[PDB]
Amino acid sequence: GARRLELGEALALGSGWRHVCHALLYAPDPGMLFGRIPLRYAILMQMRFDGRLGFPGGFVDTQDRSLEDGLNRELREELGEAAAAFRVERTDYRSSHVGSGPRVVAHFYAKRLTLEELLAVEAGATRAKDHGLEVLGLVRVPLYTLRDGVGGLPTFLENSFIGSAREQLLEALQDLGLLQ
Repeated sequence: GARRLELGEALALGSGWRHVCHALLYAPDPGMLFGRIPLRYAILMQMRFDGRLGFPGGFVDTQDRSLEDGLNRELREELGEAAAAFRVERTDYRSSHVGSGPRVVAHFYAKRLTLEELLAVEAGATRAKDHGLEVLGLVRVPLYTLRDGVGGLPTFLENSFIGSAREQLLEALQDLGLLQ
């Protein structure tokens, strides 16, 4: 799997279906590694309790009035109060997928931050409710490939990922024009 669904199709699914929402948070970063390698963007992922990298978010509950209300609620639980500086909205929606097995549809969003907003999220995240329990720590995604042709992004992508997070990441990187 997973199979890609249109949003209308995902929203038509029955009451037995749970909806999970995750967000790629990113900010333009003018920085240069070793003074010569463009960073391009700061992009956040999270190491989860099961030893896999993914994106912040979680499950929509029965009192969320919208997918975006659920997403923002979960992001704030996971990342803490700096996440309350912004709202991921329907304009940030990118995709929906259903895998085999449990009745879960996974919705994916990407939200542009300022670098100051992103740094605030990283700075506060260790005091979030989920820190050291369900989540183990944020990492930035290295967007460059080092001289040896392996270090940086290719190596990063050899890490362990949750569900469709690797696919979701690569699609977002494509959309940002980082994959040529």
